Amino acid sequence: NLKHVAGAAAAGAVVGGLGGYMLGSAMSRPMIHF
Amino acid sequence: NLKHVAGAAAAGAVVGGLGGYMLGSAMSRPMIHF
Amino acid sequence: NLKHVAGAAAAGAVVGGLGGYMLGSAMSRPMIHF
Amino acid sequence: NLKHVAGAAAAGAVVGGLGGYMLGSAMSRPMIHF
Amino acid sequence: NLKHVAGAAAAGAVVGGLGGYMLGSAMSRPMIHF
Amino acid sequence: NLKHVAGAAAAGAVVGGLGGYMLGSAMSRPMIHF
Amino acid sequence: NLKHVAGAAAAGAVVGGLGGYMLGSAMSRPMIHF
Amino acid sequence: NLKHVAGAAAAGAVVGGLGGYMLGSAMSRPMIHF
Amino acid sequence: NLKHVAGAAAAGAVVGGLGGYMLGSAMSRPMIHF
Amino acid sequence: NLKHVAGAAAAGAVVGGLGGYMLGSAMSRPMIHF
Amino acid sequence: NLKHVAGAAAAGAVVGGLGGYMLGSAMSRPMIHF
Amino acid sequence: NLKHVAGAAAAGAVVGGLGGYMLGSAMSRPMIHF
Amino acid sequence: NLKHVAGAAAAGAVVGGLGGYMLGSAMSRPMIHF
Amino acid sequence: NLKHVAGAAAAGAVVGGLGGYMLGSAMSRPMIHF
Amino acid sequence: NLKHVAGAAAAGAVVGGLGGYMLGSAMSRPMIHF
Amino acid sequence: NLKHVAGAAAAGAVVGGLGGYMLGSAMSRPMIHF
Amino acid sequence: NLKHVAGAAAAGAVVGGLGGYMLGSAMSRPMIHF
Amino acid sequence: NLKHVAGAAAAGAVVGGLGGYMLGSAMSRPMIHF
Amino acid sequence: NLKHVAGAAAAGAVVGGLGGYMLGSAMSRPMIHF
Amino acid sequence: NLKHVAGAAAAGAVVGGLGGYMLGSAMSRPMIHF
Repeated sequence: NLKHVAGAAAAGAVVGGLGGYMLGSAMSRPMIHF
Repeated sequence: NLKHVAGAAAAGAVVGGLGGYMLGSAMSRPMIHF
Repeated sequence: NLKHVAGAAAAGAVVGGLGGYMLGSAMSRPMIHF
Repeated sequence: NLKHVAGAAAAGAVVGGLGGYMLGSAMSRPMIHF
Repeated sequence: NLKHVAGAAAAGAVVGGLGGYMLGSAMSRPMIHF
Repeated sequence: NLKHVAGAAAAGAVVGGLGGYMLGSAMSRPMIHF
Repeated sequence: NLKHVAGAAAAGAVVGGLGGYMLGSAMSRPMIHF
Repeated sequence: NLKHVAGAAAAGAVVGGLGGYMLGSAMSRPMIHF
Repeated sequence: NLKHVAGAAAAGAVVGGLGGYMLGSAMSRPMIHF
Repeated sequence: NLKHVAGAAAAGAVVGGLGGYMLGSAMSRPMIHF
Repeated sequence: NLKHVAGAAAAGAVVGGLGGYMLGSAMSRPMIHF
Repeated sequence: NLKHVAGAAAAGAVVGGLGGYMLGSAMSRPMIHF
Repeated sequence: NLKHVAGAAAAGAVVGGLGGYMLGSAMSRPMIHF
Repeated sequence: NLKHVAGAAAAGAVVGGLGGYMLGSAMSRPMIHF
Repeated sequence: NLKHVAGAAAAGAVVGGLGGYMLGSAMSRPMIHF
Repeated sequence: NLKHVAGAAAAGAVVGGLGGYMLGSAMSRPMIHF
Repeated sequence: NLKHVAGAAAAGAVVGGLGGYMLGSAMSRPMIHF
Repeated sequence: NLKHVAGAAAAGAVVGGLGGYMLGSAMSRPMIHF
Repeated sequence: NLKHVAGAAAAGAVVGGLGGYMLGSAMSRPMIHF
Repeated sequence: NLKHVAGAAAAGAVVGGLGGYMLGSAMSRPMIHF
C-alpha cells in the first residue's frame, strides 16, 4: 500500500494561495507603454 | 509499501503561495517600452 | 511622483499562490512520530 | 502623486489563490503519529 | 521621480508561489522521531 | 519499503513560494527598450 | 530620477518560489532522533 | 529499506522560494536596448 | 539619474527559488541523534 | 539499507532559493545593446 | 523534574498591575492635535 | 532537575507593573501636531 | 542540575516596571510637528 | 493654565500593569532556604 | 501656560509595567541560603 | 510658556519597565551564603 | 551542575525598569519637524 | 519660551528600563559568602 | 560545576534601567528638520 | 528662547536602560568572602 499527507494540511495559517492545475497552455504577450 | 509527507504540511505559517501544475506549455513575449 | 507595477500583474498563468501578509508572529512545534 | 498596479491584475488565468492579511498571530503544534 | 516594475509582472508562467511579508517573528522547534 | 518527508513540511515560516511542476516547455523573448 | 526592473519580471517560466520578507527573527531548534 | 528527509523540512524560516521541476526545455532570447 | 535591472529578470527559466530578506536574526540549534 | 538527510533540512533560516530540476536543455542568446 | 515559583507570588503588596498575554498583534495610530 | 524563582516573588512592594507577553507584532505611527 | 533566582525577586521595593516579552516585531514612525 | 496627557493613554496595547501609589512604607525580609 | 505629554502615551505596545509612586521608605534584608 | 514631551511617549514598543518615584530612602543588607 | 542569581534580585530599590526580550525586529523612522 | 523633547520618546523599541527618581538616600551593605 | 552572580543583584539602588535582549535587528532613519 | 532634544529620543532601539536621578547620597560597603 501507499499512504500520504500532501498540501498545507494541518498548517497553522494558510494565508497564501494554493497552486492550481492547468492541463493545457497559455498564450501571453503583455503590452505596456508609457 | 511507501509512506510520505509532502508540501508545507504542519507548517507554522504558510504565507507564500504554492506551486501549481502545468501539463503543457506557455508562449511568452513581454513588450515593454517607455 | 512614483509609478509602479507589482505582483504577477499581466502574467500569462498565475497558477501558484500569492504571498500573504502577517503582521505578528507564529509559534510552532510539529510533533511527528511513527 | 503616486500610481500603481498591484496583485494579479489583468492576469490571463488567476488559478492559484491569493495571499490574505493577518494582523495578529497563530499558535500551532501539529500532532501526527502512526 | 522614480519608476519601477517589480515582482513577476508580465511573466510567461508564474507557477511557483510568491514571497509573503512577515513583520514579526516565528518560534519553531520541530519534533521528529521514529 | 521507503519512507520520506519532503518539501517545507513542519517549517516555522513558509513565507517564500514553492516550486511548481512544468511538464512541457516555455518559449520566451522579452522585449525591453527605453 | 531612478528607474528599475527587479524580480523575475518577464521571465519565461517562474517555476521556483520567490523570496519573502521577514522583519523580525526566528528561533529554531529541530529535534530529530531515530 | 531506505529512509530520507529532503527539502527545507523543519527549517526555521523558509523565506526563499523552492526549486521547481521542468521536464522539457526553454528557448530564450532576451532583447534589451536603450 | 540611475537605471538598473536586477534579479533574474528576463531569465529563460527561473526554476530555483529567490533570496528573501531578513531584517533581524535567527537562533538555531539542530538536535540530531540516532 | 540506506538513510539520509539532504537539502537545507533543519536550517535556521532558508532565505536563499533552492535548486530546481531540469531534465532537458535551454537555448539562450541574450541581446543587449545601448 | 522541574520546580518553580513565578510572578509576584508571596509579595508584600501587589499594587501595580500584572502583564497580560497577547497572542497576535495590534495596529495603532494615535491622532492628537490642538 | 531544575529549580527556579522568577519575577518579583517575595518582593516588599510590587508597585510597578509587570511585563506582559506579546507573541506577534505592533504597527504604530503616532500623529501629534499643535 | 541547575538552580536559579532571576528577576527582582526579594527586592525591597519593585517600583519600576518589568520588561515584557515580544516574539515578533514593531513597525514605527512617529509623526510630530508644531 | 496647564494641560497634560499622562499614563499610557491612547496606547495600542496596555498589556503590562500600571504603577500604584503607596503613601507609607513596607517592611520586608524574605526567608528562602533549600 | 505649560503643556505636556508624559508617560508611555500613544505607545505602540506598552508591554512592560509602569513605575509606581512611593512616598515613604522600605526596609529590606533578604535571607537566602542553600 | 513651556512645552514638552517626556517619557517613552509614541514609542514603537515600550517593553521595558518605567522608572518609579521614591521620595524617601531604602535600607538594605542582602544576606547570601552557600 | 550550574547555579546562578541574575537580574536585580535582592536589590534595595528596583526603581528603574527592566530590559525586555525581543525575538524579532523593529522598523523605525521618526518624523519630526517644526 | 522653552521647548523640549526628553526621554526615549518616539524610540523604535524601548526595551530597557527607564531611570527612576530618588529624592533621598540608600544605605547598603551586601553580605555574600560561600 | 559553575557558579555566578550577574546583573545588579544586591545593589543599593537600581535606579537606572536594565539592558534588554534583542535577537534580531532594527532599521532606523530619524527625520529631523526645523 | 531655547529649544532642545535630549535623551535617546527617536532612537532606533533603546535597549539599554536610562540614567536615573538621585538627589542625595548612598552609603555602601559590599562584603564578599569565599
